[PDB]
Amino acid sequence: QPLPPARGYIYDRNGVLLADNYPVFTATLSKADVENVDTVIEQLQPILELTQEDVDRFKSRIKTARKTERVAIKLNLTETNIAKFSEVKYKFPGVRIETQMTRYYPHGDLFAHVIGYVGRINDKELKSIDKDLYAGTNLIGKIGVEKSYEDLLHGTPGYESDPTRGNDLYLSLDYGLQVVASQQLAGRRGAIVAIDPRTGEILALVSSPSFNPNLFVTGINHKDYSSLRDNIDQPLYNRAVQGVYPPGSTIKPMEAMGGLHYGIVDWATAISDPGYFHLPGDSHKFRDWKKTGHGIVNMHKAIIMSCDTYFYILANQMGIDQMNQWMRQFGFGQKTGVDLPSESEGLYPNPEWKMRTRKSKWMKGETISVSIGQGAFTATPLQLAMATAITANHGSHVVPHVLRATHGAKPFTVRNAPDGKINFNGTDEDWVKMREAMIDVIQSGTGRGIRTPLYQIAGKTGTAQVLSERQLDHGLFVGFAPADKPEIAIAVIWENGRHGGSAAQLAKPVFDYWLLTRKKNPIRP
Ligand SMILES: [Zn+2]
Repeated sequence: QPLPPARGYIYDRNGVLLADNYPVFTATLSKADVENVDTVIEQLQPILELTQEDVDRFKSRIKTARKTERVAIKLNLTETNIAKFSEVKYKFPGVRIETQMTRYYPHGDLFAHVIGYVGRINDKELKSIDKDLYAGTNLIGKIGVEKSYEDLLHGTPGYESDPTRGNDLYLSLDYGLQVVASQQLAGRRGAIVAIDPRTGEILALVSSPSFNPNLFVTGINHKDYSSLRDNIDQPLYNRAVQGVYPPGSTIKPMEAMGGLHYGIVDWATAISDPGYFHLPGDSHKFRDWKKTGHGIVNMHKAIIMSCDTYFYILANQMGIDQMNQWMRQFGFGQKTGVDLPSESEGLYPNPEWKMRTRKSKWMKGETISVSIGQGAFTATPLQLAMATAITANHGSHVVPHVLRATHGAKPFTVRNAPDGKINFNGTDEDWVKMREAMIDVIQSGTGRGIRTPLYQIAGKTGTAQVLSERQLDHGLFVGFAPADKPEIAIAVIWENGRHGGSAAQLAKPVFDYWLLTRKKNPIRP
């Protein structure tokens, strides 16, 4: 007799419950209790309102299952199913109505894109799974924390002639911060990631719009799923983790540090800005966002005024191979290594990539596009937050992660700290100077209008090129606070938000919640 284990709960950093189990009524039948099992299901079909899906799944498991095995026929029965079965109960001996545990998401939409959903164990999963371990377990993780920590959450089964519960997860995410971040993207497409730069802990992760993951737990009706999948605003899509955007001017502060590293520029190195750059012999004029230019432009001026010319000149000297090596140290161009499924690589374009994908050689014009966060350069909001955290913490590499603690019997190693330091040929002062530049983006630069009187925000705005709404430019903001001892770095992508200054507006409340509110009046359920 197998006794399947209780799935472990998922909490927040403060112990706010985000996923539990509640009991429901489930129609089981045992192979020991039923001869001629194939006929019995055809009878129970109209009694329990079984669909062709619910049916096939039962026969799938009962073949690959033991005797004392309790194979579920329908899960979380409706009051009607209970009644209709109850009427003819003793015409099916051995077919029991049993108290089994379903999965619930108390704040479904809020953490859908982090926690995800469990669902019924399909046929593909059955052929990859230890049948003895998942004996009498009906639900398995499909996406989010529920998939990425399936084993840790599952538990170990027992018997009678004692089962081990799944481990509890405490996420690094904060209920209150997740609420405030979600509020800002209410009725808007985009994404907000907050990271603790000291650790790589994700404090908030919002893709907008969201969805109810409770719809998926005990099957989703093809009506409800097709509304979500065919919806134009794409709510099932994780813009924070899978979504990739041109980072635009957000990547300039890090590329400037690359300038200092390779010894190409220093803080004083200035350029004549005519509002364009030309490559030797090339006719194509690569235009500054402001076609009059910014005059005599040093590093500080290039950051506060987002000068494209400074970075066209810097990148041309640096070259794509040295831009790859350097920018990849901030997380760009490969998976950040987050403990969630389906993370996108992004793309930092390189010559080897060009020779595989376009079977063409690399042209020095393509370097210039990449220098201002355009060309084929695409980044996840995850990547942009990581890069910001690394800028904030003076080059300590952090791995974005949602798992803070796990309590239970299963042993587990939890990352809590940075995994390395970038060898940087400048000094610690070069990171402090770049912080002051980024404070001045907020004070007297491109991100004016999101200033606070209680703490300093370092930041950098950007825009990205894509139904008179959906074709508008995306607004991007990266930043961190309190600037001198960073606690939180944020990346905002407001899809069709037009200006990075707009995206910055969405970050101030997230920063404010974390640094002012949460100590006195924390948002609780
Ligand atoms: Zn300029």
